[PDB]
Amino acid sequence: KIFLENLYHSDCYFLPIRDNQQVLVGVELITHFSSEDGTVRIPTSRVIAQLTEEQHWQLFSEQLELLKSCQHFFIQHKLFAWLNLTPQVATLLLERDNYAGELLKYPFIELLINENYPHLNEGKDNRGLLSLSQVYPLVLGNLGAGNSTMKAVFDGLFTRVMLDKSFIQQQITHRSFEPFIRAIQAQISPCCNCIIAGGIDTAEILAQITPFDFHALQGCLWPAVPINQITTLVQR
Repeated sequence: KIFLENLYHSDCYFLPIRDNQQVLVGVELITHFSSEDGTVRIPTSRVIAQLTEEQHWQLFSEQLELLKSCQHFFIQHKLFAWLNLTPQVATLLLERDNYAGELLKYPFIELLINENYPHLNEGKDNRGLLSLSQVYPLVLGNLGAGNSTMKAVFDGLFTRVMLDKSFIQQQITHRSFEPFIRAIQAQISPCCNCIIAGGIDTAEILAQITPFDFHALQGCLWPAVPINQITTLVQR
């Protein structure tokens, strides 16, 4: 019941993911970590770098427990939740005879990775990712970040893919490149139905992105909310 809270305090937020009509369809679970005594906020990358494999599992478990605690809300409003997947947790899910089960029972919870995931360029040849994708919803959170190829996408590993804010904003800022978004979207859609656009941070960006008809959108227009205020995101 303590998980990682004896080492770092997790102050958790939900990033709203809304469809092209702004209806809430899911949330991404994020954490602002503080030191144990609360004196300083610690960058997530620095927290994650330190963790042993068991600590990686504890942090994952703490987040799972948080999401499980919201299960009635997620099911009732038909939403999904993104939970960060690290390779350390991947190994434990795949190689223990009793870790994979709890996650499985909550299918609204989806495993989120980024283009920096180890050996992502192997696509379906990444044994761990292939295996997890066989039973869990897998999401690539930052397609277009320029840190991997799309092999894993065309290999069919993902349930959803989100185009990174840097990619979306680059093509919208340099307006003549907007067709590049359309071409990328068209090519990916058969291999992954659900394409999401990040970086929707201004009214102008939303106006430009709406005609693309992405399944969902994420960005500063819909600020993070503390996890206990998730009810503020849906109809009263």
